[PDB]
Amino acid sequence: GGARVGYIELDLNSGKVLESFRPEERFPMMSTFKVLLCGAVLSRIDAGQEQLGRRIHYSQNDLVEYSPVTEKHLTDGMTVGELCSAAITMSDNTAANLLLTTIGGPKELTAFLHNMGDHVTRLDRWEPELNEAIPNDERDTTTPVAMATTLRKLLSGELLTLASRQQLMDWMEADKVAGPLLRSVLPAGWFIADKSGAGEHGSRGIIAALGPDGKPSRIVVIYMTGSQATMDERNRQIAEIGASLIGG
Repeated sequence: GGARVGYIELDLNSGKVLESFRPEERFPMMSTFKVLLCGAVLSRIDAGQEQLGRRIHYSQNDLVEYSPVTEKHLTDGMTVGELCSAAITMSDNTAANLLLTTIGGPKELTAFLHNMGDHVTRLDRWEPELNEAIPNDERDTTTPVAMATTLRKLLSGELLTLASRQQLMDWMEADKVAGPLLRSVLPAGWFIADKSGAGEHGSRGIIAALGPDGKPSRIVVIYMTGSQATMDERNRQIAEIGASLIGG
């Protein structure tokens, strides 16, 4: 439906690319960036520059649209760990902004990425503006291969400590708001750890570590933008691309 689609699948062990389509074209990251964000936070924790338990007190004025978890803790605040859980598992937008604030914002997330060897992925804006997805706008974009390689480094490389690696995987495993995507076509008993995104201009995307027997063995990154299709159809389209990668 006019969609520009890009995807890649990696073997998690070897890092070998198994299949790709437009892997080096830029797509709006949308909420998929929230995994990289918590990656940067976990890296700071590893370095002793941040604590998982540090409580962040925020006010009504910090709340942006779609903050299902953060809107419930204006009185007592939330820990860095809780915010990352909210950002990843619920796609909480205020949580994402609060975490960006802790690391120094989008430029620092981008710097984090640069420093781990990702010179492609860039965050420029905050929630909700980063979801604008203006055609050919390079702000807040990644490529399928850059995202997949970065996800793989975060989840299986020695970039994060064992504890942080597993914490990041655990948050993604607990994703609550990606049901109509890869989860809808996954065989029973399969492990999936994912993060989805939706943006303007018919943009939709998902990043995932997944595999049979309750263990991940594959990285899958799928982005689309420019789609004329309804949300249900966009969901099915990603799901179908995913089912093809998992199957074939």
